[PDB]
Amino acid sequence: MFSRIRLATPTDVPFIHKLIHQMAVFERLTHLFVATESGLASTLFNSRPFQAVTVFLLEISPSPFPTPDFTPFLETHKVDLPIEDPDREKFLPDKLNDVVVAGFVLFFPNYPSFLAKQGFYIEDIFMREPYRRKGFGKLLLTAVAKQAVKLGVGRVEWIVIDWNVNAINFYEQMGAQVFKEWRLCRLTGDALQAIDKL
Amino acid sequence: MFSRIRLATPTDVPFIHKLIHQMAVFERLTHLFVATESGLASTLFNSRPFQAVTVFLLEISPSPFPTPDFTPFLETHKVDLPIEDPDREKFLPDKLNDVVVAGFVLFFPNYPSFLAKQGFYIEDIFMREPYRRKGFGKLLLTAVAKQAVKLGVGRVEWIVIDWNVNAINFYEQMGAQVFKEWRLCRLTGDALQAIDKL
Ligand SMILES: CC(=O)SCCNC(=O)CCNC(=O)[C@H](O)C(C)(C)COP(=O)(O)OP(=O)(O)OC[C@H]1O[C@@H](n2cnc3c(N)ncnc32)[C@H](O)[C@@H]1OP(=O)(O)O
Ligand SMILES: CC(=O)SCCNC(=O)CCNC(=O)[C@H](O)C(C)(C)COP(=O)(O)OP(=O)(O)OC[C@H]1O[C@@H](n2cnc3c(N)ncnc32)[C@H](O)[C@@H]1OP(=O)(O)O
Ligand SMILES: [Ca+2]
Ligand SMILES: [Ca+2]
Ligand SMILES: [Ca+2]
Repeated sequence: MFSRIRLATPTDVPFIHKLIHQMAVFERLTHLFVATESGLASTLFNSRPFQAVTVFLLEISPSPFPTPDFTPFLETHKVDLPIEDPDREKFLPDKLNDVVVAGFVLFFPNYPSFLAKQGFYIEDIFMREPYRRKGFGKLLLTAVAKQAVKLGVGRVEWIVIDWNVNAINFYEQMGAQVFKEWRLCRLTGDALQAIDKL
Repeated sequence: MFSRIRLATPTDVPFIHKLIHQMAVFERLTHLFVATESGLASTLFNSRPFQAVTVFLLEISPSPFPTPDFTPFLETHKVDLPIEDPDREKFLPDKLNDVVVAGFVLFFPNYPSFLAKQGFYIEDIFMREPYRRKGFGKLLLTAVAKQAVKLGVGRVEWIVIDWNVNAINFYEQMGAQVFKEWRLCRLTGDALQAIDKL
């Protein structure tokens, strides 16, 4: 079984939208979800890949995939027993070919200022449920890491909520340092508007 | 006293460099500090202000300051006592004017994907020690917030380490939500290089 990691283009926004929604449901944050296709198309592609928000999609096929600062990551391995994907038809870029979008990673440049250089921050990493625990999720993280090297990015960072012990353990196994003694701070859209009123 | 918040340009790199170093010393992370003037100049200005890494400087004068997309935030207040700055001469953009760089805030676009829209992430906010607890630090945070509104950015976020009770309390008082149940994750430059091999 074969996989491909590629940059997302505007025609992928339906898939991104659906993946983000699935993530919100999984994380119990559906009430915060206001994203739309028009919204995503309106904001995801205002800069070059890797200059700002950037998305890799991971696609799977039983067949080999046929062939700017980027070439798609190809990889192949075995899976023990057959995948059962109820949402398969919702994740088909081209309805002819047996290529399914199984997950994504959404990231952007951050700036660890002690290094005086850009890093990458991973906002989202998500494998659809039928495709978890088969070695695909590590390919997504590895893709971001390898890309970072290719562009001389110094560091890759993200956060995780401590109820998500499975993701914590995944990250540990991937060789990530995990620092619990940080707190996430936020001025919401409403907090900002209130501050603006001064 | 009079204050001004403005965008940093390349000629400010010495001040930024020194402020970052002061922050590293304060945070007990000097061993991670590898930033140089050439490094900062090489990375801080490869994109338009607000498209990527962006820096505001806060400057203070006993005299009023000189009369697209950004205009400097001016403000005037009173200080209970005269300020004693031992490093004054290291933070003078011009030398003609009695204008001193007292702090900065370094931030960039993030992407809260449930909003399908950019936010701002504040990496660093720092007032030099002579200038703390006099109402200047809030002007820095307010500048980022007001700018976010002006550009229709949805959210402003950052993290804080839980030994830093003073900063935690500052943020709370500024109306920020503070979520302790998150952990910071990191693949270092060495972790990446290791992932790149094999
Ligand atoms: C909240 C935030 O800000 S960040 C986190 C965002 N949310 C998430 O990522 C969780 C969403 N739910 C999911 O299940 C995620 O899609 C995933 C990525 C964790 C799914 O798992 P995958 O990534 O496919 O795991 P993958 O198989 O690549 O794991 C790589 C290897 O690490 C190891 N590993 C995986 N999970 C674990 C675990 N829980 N404990 C220990 N080792 C593990 C295994 O050796 C695995 O190889 P395997 O295929 O033989 O199991
Ligand atoms: C994202 C990051 O970089 S996080 C970690 C680094 N950030 C830091 O803030 C730590 C660096 N060390 C410092 O001392 C910082 O320069 C600062 C920002 C805390 C300096 O303080 P300032 O920001 O100048 O404080 P400022 O005078 O603006 O305070 C504004 C209001 O906030 C509140 N406040 C300020 N400090 C505190 C405090 N220690 N406890 C409670 N409330 C406070 C008060 O209401 C204050 O008004 P008041 O003094 O009349 O009560
Ligand atoms: Ca996320
Ligand atoms: Ca910082
Ligand atoms: Ca924590």
